[PDB]
Amino acid sequence: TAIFSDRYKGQRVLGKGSFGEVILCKDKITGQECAVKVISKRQVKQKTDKESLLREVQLLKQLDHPNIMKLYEFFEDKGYFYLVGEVYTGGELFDEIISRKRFSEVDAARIIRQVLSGITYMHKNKIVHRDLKPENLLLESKSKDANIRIIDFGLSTHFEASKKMKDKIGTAYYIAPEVLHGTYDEKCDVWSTGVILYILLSGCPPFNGANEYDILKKVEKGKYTFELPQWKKVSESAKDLIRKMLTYVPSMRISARDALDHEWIQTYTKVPSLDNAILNIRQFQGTQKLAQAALLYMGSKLTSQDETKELTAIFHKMDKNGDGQLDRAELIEGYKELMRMKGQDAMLDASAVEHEVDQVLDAVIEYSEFVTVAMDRKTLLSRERLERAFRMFDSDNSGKISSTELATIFGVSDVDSETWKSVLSEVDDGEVDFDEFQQMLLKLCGN
Ligand SMILES: NCCNc1cc(-c2ccnc(Nc3cccc(Cl)c3)n2)ccn1
Ligand SMILES: [Ca+2]
Repeated sequence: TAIFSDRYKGQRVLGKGSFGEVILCKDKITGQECAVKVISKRQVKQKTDKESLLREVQLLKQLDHPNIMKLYEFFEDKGYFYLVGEVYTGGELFDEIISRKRFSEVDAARIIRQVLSGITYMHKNKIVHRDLKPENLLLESKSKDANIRIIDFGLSTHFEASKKMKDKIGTAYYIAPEVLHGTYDEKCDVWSTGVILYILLSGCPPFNGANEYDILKKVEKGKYTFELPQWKKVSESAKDLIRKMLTYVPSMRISARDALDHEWIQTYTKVPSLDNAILNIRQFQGTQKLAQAALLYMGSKLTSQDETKELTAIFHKMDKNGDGQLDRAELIEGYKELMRMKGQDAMLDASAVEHEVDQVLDAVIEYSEFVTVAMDRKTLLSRERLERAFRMFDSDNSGKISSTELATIFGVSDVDSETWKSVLSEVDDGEVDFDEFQQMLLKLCGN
């Protein structure tokens, strides 16, 4: 079997996916850039056997559609699966919609026509997504209007979904009811697209709640309404397509193919701006991103504390003199031992570790000072994301967030109401600043 590291080298971390981290890699010969999703075998269980996974991979490598991410290669070692595909720099669909000033049904129809084209094509080839959500809709290029590429098509069938809340943020809104009860088919992707279409034209999820379970209850009942002021300026054909896409019984629900032939798609692809919808998508995107940043900040604080004591124990055993000092070569041997114990970090090969240790050695010799800098390079990346997400959420630049906004944020993060309210009283008038918010998250993860 071919080795991944011998062909590719890690350049930069693009982001965190559903089943693992996504790394920007470069071919060592041709120089071609690629986005590699690294799935850890220990953190992700396989729903299918080895031969069923290789057959789907082989089929996915031969598929080609302008609204589907291209899977180029597939590698596997003792503890990881590497899914190598094309790179896209346009960002997530909803991040582009919150930046523009005007957004109409013509833009919404042009978006959904692309999503339905990719889905129709993948359904004809017997591939189901199941976890279709705005985060999986990436724009091919950095433009106001760009080509949409759907990511992670077919992975759900072969990999078990994470139970960790940091990986489940913004999934409950889009999941089809039949997926929750076990019996589902490709029609679950039409439902998910119907939910995204509902959010594009109103900025509010059709099935909403104060927490993950309340949302899943609404989805399971399957009842929703077009009873919000913003729906008065939307066409009846757009409402008709949503009704056909959000039909409870999958056999009665419209197909992805028939959804392209619908009057709304045919009329609006061949109109007033929805201002209320843009404001609500801005608020929605800002709320989802602060909740994720909060969960990733708490996770990074626990991860750094685990690695701080582990790396201190590794350096203490290597220190023979007991003076507390080590050589540059010894620090590398200890850092390589940390990845040898917890597994390869998504730090692909030994060359990335020597440079990562050199970057710390240049900044910071006592190994106590090296431990602080080495570990702060991981925490300050998540803390900068937290402050940036807080600043973005704080759209009126008041410097604070209300108690109602905290309840909404902690609701999306799935932190019980009595737990955060108690933690606020320990640190701190119905509102908190960034430092107070950060202090609440630290107290919510044993600090
Ligand atoms: N079908 C192969 C699945 N691999 C895959 C590829 C990508 C993937 C594909 C293209 N670009 C980027 N960059 C990126 C990553 C996170 C956030 C943002 Cl806004 C961009 N990731 C994301 C998730 N999974
Ligand atoms: Ca504010």
